[PDB]
Amino acid sequence: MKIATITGVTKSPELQVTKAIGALILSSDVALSALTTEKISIYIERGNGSNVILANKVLLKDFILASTYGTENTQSDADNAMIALCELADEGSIYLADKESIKITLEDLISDKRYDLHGIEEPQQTNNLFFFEQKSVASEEFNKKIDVQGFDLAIMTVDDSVSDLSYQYSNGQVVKYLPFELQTLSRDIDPIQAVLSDGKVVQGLTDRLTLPLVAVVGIEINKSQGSIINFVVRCLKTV
Amino acid sequence: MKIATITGVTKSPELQVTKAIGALILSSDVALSALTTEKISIYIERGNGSNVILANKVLLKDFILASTYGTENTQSDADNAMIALCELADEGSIYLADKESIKITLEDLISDKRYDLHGIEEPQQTNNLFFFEQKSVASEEFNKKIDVQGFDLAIMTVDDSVSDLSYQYSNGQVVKYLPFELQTLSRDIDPIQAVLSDGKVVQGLTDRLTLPLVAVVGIEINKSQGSIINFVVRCLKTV
Amino acid sequence: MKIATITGVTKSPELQVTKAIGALILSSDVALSALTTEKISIYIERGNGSNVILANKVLLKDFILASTYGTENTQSDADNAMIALCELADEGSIYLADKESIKITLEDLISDKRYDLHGIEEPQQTNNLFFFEQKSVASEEFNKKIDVQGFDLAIMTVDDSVSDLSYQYSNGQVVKYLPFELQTLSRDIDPIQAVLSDGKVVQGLTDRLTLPLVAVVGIEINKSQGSIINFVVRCLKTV
Repeated sequence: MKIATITGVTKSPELQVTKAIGALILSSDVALSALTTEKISIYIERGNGSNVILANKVLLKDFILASTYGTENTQSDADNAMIALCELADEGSIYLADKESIKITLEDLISDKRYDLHGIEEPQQTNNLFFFEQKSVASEEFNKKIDVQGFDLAIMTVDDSVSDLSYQYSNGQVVKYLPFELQTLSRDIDPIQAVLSDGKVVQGLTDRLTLPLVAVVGIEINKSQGSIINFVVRCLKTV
Repeated sequence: MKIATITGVTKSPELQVTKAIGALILSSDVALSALTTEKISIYIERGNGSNVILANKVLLKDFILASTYGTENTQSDADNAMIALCELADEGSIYLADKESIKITLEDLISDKRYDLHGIEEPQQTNNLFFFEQKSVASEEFNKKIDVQGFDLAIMTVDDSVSDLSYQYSNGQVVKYLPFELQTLSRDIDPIQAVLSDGKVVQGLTDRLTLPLVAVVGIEINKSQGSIINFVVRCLKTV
Repeated sequence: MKIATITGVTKSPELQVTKAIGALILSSDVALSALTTEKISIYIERGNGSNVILANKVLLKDFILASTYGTENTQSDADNAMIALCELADEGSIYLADKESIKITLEDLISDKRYDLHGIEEPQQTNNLFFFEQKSVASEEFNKKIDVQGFDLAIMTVDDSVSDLSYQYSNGQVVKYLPFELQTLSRDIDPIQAVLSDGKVVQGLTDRLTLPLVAVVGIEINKSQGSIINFVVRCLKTV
């Protein structure tokens, strides 16, 4: 189904979906590397109760890269220069109750650009949903320790001020990596990140790095002053 | 082994193979998108009995796209601009009886083009074979219902007159899709469809769409007048 | 960790590693197809005992292609035109004893080129290691029979003088292939071999061919005079 087509206005209206969907399709005429500040927010609202927030002002690039990791990748077309498919459930669709509805909003758009939303529904229903969280490391701190237990993927902002990044595994061993080593390990699993319209392919962005977290309980980052490091994590859980 | 090399003549002679092969290799100097009307027909002939028809005047593009879906894709070379490998069995080769032989013919070729056939045989033998069937929707009908039970793949002609396409699953649920949604779902599984000689890659043809049918028993197509829609289906069965 | 950066000198010093690593990272500013005669040698030395040789003057191209076969492939970057990851163990790292150390050396380099080595370590430890062996067919012999039992991959030098290559399977069946058929079968499993910096991709080298050996005990090569054929084989075994 078709949800909305946004152009001209810098902010999108709160779009309400009553049909149980399972995935979202983002289409735009700008390249993946051209996204600067577009943000998305998706949440399921109940009736006489409290809302459930899956994404709260998450960057469009991070949202796209957190759902197209693996065999699949963001594609292109003659009309749309960027098409991405993002999963919201594990293997089915969201099971809506008597008074639930999905609500999607977009923030910080561009006046002379177009963005189209599509919904994908499948017969299977499931309760496992994806939750997105954000973590920040300031430009003044030297060493920062963060907890990533229970997560399976992460996206980190790439900068030249980052020196070392050390994992903490479930068995207690600690392994330290360089940014180049982390990038090589990331590209070892997913060689192609996106395909352009003319035919060229890109293996990754120049400012975002995807880290697959398997049996990782903590990450310690050592860097210097100058930039703020952003981490976006995704988890799967039952509501 | 080498079967035949055809050039100059618009029709190929009936080529007979007595060795138990397991796959076919098509090589040509034209691009995959440049194929217009080439047709192929493959059938196994018995002795004192009736023949078995696996492909009966199937389009070359459909035959190529129905066998190179997934991890593999059609490749290129310095000499040949299109190389494709098509499987005829499940995991082995055709078990020929006392008087069986394979026969392959080509129709509607081009005078100034070259087409080379190769055969691939493997030690394992199997009885499961692939059968190709064709279905048509006329340019006058608005809504058409077809049955695709027992099939695992389909190829549909792409046109701008198609409005909606609805699946019927084994559990009874009916889901309707748009052509754009179907194309996105198709490209989600197989990102790259072919690789050109210069280095560029193409994610799909401009007039053919591949649909993986899993637990699908019927397809209902709603469109307008103007074009004829062609469906090519492939099934696996024991003879 | 960082091992060494070599430039200006035609030979690299014997580099000693005391930390238990699990993989090697090769980075260079030359393209993969531009490698001509660079050779590598890696061996683990004990204390009061005999050394263990895993690679003894193996060509850089063969070493790279014998470890990047499958989903992964050699990548590129803005600074480095060739980045490759080569595994030395099965799923862990080498378990060093009380007096063991890894030693890596490079031979036949280029004066105006740069080569950087990196080490990758993971918490898991294992005893299964990879061993590389070389076989040669002279330019005078017509038919040569070689044994490849126990191996899972091979890399053969590509030349126009090779006529036929016949496998011998575990069940006794013998299947003969042409170089074109072998290349098509090789590209069927791994479509993309490397990705260039500008965006183009290459599906394989013009002088090296990768053969996946599954349940193969012998290979018989029939050719003519004119060139020397080189085979590089890799095996997994416990020390």
